[PDB]
Amino acid sequence: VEYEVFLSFRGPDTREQFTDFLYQSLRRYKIHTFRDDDELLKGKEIGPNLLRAIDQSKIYVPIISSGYADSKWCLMELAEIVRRQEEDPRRIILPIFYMVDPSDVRHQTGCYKKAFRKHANKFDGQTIQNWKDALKKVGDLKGWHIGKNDKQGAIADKVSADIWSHIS
Amino acid sequence: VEYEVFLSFRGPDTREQFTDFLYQSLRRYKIHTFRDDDELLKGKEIGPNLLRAIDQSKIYVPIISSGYADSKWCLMELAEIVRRQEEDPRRIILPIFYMVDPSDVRHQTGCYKKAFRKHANKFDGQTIQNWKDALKKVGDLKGWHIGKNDKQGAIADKVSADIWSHISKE
Ligand SMILES: [Co+2]
Repeated sequence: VEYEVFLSFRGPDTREQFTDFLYQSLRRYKIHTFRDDDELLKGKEIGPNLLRAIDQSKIYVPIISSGYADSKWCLMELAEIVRRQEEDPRRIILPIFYMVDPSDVRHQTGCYKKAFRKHANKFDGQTIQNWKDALKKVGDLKGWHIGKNDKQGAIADKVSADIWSHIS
Repeated sequence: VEYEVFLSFRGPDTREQFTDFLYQSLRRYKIHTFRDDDELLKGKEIGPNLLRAIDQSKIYVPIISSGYADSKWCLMELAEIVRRQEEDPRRIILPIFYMVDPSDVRHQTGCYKKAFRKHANKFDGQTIQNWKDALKKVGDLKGWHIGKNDKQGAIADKVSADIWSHISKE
């Protein structure tokens, strides 16, 4: 019933690949997991699911792909994920760097440059900054890189086992 | 006065780069840290240091560079580190992927192919395989990647802080 793990991801990048594989593995462990899909969430899920999940989950998994900063929902959620961990350092953030160099996540360079250029047309400096600070923070945490040669199912198994053993 | 952190690394690859910076940061926290350099150990240091440190340290940091598997000492030590954490999983292993794809560490491909080709001239299959299994096990753990665009002092600082939090929570 109570949520344990919170997946933050860019739908179009990973919803069918790693994110889904990780979701499946977590269920095999009966870990109650929320999928923060930036495109497919429903209106009656905001309260009963989203806020509760983000409130209850003690483990957050940002699956950060090349299109992650293109989505304002992703950035908004990462910032909130970061804030909540800072309030309650017992909470853990476990980044997955999906087919991006962690350097680009850390400095918002490469594929992320144009996202932030775009957002700066609509949002103020403090909002943009908060979003960059969250990517830097999380980009600097230990995690798993996923590259073109990885067996994503094996990584998913490693990640879910690690999560399961901690949850005890 | 026990060792707390055990650094495993390929000397010629990282001695002057990230390994030193992490050592310096750890030292700023006054964290007692052993440098398992594959070239510069002394014999009086095998007992009262190396073995003491590998025994006492509850955090192992394998800094895995492209020349890591070229060194039999590195491979041997990784296998030991991996054996010790399985024996006592309060211990943790924190891999640094220094200018290598984690993919390659995980599957011992790319730069690591020829290394294992060469060791197979002198060691039997069981021995080679135990070494491959160590790299795979460690390559599959959460850790930090370092690339050419990274500011390694920044990363050293973040690893130090993480290590420090963990030591303190105990
Ligand atoms: Co001390």
